[PDB]
Amino acid sequence: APDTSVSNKQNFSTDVIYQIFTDRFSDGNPANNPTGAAFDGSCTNLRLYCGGDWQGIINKINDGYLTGMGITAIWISQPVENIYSVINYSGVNNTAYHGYWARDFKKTNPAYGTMQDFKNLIDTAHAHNIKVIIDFAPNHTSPASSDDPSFAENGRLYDNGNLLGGYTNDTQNLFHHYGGTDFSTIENGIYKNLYDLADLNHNNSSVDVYLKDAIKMWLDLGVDGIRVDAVKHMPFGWQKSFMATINNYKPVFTFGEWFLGVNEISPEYHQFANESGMSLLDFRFAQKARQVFRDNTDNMYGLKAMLEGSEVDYAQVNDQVTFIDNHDMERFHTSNGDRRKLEQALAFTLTSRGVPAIYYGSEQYMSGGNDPDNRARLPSFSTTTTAYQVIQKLAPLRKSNPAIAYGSTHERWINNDVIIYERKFGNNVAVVAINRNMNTPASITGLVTSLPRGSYNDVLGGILNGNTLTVGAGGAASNFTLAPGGTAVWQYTTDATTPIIGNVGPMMAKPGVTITIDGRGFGSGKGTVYFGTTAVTGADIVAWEDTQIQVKIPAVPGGIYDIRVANAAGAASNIYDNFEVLTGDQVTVRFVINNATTALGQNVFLTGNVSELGNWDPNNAIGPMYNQVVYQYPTWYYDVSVPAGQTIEFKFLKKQGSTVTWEGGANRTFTTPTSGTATVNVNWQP
Ligand SMILES: [Ca+2]
Ligand SMILES: [Ca+2]
Repeated sequence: APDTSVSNKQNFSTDVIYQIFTDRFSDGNPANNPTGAAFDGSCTNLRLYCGGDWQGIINKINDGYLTGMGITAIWISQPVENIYSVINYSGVNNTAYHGYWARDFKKTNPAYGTMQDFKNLIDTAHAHNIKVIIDFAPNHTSPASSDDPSFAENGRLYDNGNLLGGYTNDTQNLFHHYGGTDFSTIENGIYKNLYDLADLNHNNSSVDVYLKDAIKMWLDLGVDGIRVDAVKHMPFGWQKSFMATINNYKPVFTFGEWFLGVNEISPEYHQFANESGMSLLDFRFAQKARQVFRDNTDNMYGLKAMLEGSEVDYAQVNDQVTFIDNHDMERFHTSNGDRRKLEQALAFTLTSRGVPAIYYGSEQYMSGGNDPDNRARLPSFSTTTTAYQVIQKLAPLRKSNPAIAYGSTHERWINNDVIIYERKFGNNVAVVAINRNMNTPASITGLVTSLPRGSYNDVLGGILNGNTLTVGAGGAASNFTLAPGGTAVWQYTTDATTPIIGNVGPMMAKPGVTITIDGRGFGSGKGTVYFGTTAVTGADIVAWEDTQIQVKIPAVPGGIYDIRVANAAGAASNIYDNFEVLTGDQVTVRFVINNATTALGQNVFLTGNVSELGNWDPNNAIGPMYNQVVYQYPTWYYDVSVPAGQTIEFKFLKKQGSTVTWEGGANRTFTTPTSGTATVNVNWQP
């Protein structure tokens, strides 16, 4: 199938995502509405149910509202059954309108609909070439007080109707009982409760297997992507086994939310997007975009440096989901704000690298501060606002122009308030000019592009004051003035003759799993896929066409591989690095080591004889290990995804910068479980 087909569940760079809060978009069935103190039909109390549902989203796919905007994927609230309590927090009644307070991950939330309504939503969406991404929030169930079992539903977890346990009297240890996080350390934020949410214990084999079976069920119902909630608050080693369960079963695009603030650059966040097996909501793009286009706390050089930096720091930048606002920040449009600011920032996101997401109601200029004010019911379904038209004109280009879906980004002209950049993929080009200054024209002189000669019409049709670009020989354009608030997009598309890889998905899996490689120039006759120097040809290539190849990972040792494609004529592509072949299926094992005293700046690490453990190299060792909450220093602990069903060898080591101190003695051995979890508890061997 082509890279742009709705069936391509692995990669989303050719798509535009519309993020819907199901309750707040359209009540297409009022008989499923909550009643009593849980419902506010006027949606004036933004913490109660207003009544919006899956039949409401079906109705807006059918009548052309969402397809007339060119949206090709929708991201909806978590579909699973939630607690039914109305919780009063210091006066206000609050409900699970948002889907985050789960009680059964194997059944639907009846306010949104029945399982038949969920299947009709998947079928209607796909029949209209729309992909469906759902929230999944495995870090917790719901508000709970072990001291007061009558509060809310006491964090109870059920499995397809059957009660597994509650937060009070948790003799099975399904949940963590360490108090609540103060956010001071990454460790602290993982093992203590978020606010009052009953924190799931993924080291318990029952919780582990349950969540892994729950996600597979939703995969069986045809969802196309997963947005994972609170990834900074779950063990990284457990999320790696969770991604390995998705990818080795039915790989679909998965991305998580790790909030970053303005000017926060964090190593940990990038490490997560590069090594977890999932991508991130690109808060580094969003905060810088709001600084330049909304708040004017930085200018175009900031924007340039963020685009140039992020292409390097994210190993797979075409997989990060970009946005200018969402459910966790104030709406981009303000009361006293110019609409042009929103319209430009949206045209910027739609032509930028990554996977653009548009928060519902952006096309209707909704304002509102933080939660719950940014989740009002959307006021109108007008298809004639300037913003609806911008999206309508630009969102198609992700499907037709591979330079917008996969291309590199190149700054071509810049000053404090204008950036003109080029997106380039083989021979396909898109050039975008933006003047953020609303009252001063910009004189453009000396702009060189990669567009061939011709008079390129603005794809926006002049609605944000864009102009035609005349390009002469050598990509040089005639000089022009960019209007106050001017935004124009110019484009040229043709064939590549060369193989060029734009995206690969999944990026982590065991031998035998079919991966999807997307790009242009592969040709129609089946060529060769290289993993390292290993060549895969013939029957192991499941599908070959010019924009997409599906191929089985070969039986190679586990580790990090470079992918390359050769067309049938022997021409080879660019290298798509950092693919992780796993040793096999994964299980999370908790490693606990006692009596490992260290010095300031010295920390404990784990390594061993499989790739998942860094194959005995100190620079790739797992850690630094934790030592505050579940166990305390000098006992250190860590949850590590390791291959299932086999004997591994390993040793612990101390690292103070440059210096590595290995444990003495023989190597440790452990035979891993086939499913579930296990705990290794050993003592530092001098
Ligand atoms: Ca309803
Ligand atoms: Ca947690």
